[PDB]
Amino acid sequence: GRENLYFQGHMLRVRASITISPDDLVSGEIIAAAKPKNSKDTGPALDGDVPFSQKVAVSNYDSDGYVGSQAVFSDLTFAELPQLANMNSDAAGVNLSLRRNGNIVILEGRADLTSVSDPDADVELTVAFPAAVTSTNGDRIEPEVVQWKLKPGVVSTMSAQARYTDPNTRS
Repeated sequence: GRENLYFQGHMLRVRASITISPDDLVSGEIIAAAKPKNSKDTGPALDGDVPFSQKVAVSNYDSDGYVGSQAVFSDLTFAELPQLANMNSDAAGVNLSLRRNGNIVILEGRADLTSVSDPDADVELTVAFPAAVTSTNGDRIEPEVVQWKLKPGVVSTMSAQARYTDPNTRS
């Protein structure tokens, strides 16, 4: 009992790719993958016992020689996103905040991973929406799909604004 059990990642991949529908319905997948290093690990696990765990399948990720965990969620709603983000944050160390501005949604996020111990860390966010982006601060591939490359050592802010029909239809 009690061995030197602390492992840095070193070339870890975090890819969050989520797709949100204007129906206030959100779905997607968050992959946090790290290199094994020790045989006890089949995939460093996400800690996310959320109230909607039935709507998010967190499972072990084993691909590319990376082992980690992935959270694959579907049929979630706008309110569930912050709570979802909690689990994500356990392996991310970043902050995400979504808010509605009338009937358009603003997504605010900041990733400060300056203090990361690994230069080969790659944190990547991809948001796909079958709507249309009004304003974003990141790299839009499509007018409805935006991606952010969060790099270690540096700080990056991520913002995405798009129009999505509010369930209450407020403003």
